[PDB]
Amino acid sequence: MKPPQFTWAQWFETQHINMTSQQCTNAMQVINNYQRRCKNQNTFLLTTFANVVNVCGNPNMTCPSNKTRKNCHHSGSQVPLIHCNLTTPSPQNISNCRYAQTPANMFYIVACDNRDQRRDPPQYPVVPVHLDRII
Repeated sequence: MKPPQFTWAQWFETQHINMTSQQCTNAMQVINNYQRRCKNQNTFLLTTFANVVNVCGNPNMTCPSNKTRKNCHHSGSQVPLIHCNLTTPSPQNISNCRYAQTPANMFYIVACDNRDQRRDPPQYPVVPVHLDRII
């Protein structure tokens, strides 16, 4: 579920690339305030958006999440990341949700697609739209 003002690529960048704080509880407030609920888990890749776009250029592979999709690509190398896990759910006041954080170095598989014709910049014809899995 993504807010209407975001294209899938912009939402991917907001959820998985732009960690606004090195603390999960603070970083997650952005995502949660946009989604209007506390995400149970979320992974932030400590890499650049451009680096992910390059991964879209790697060979196509089956998405481990949706075995019916073939628009996934393997990162090739490990990247540092931070996984946030909800420790304190608060369905009445989402700004009070608290998260644990786990640093790691792993590979990732991303799904890519053609850019949003009207709203995504022409600079990147192919963009990441879903973080399918970290291995």
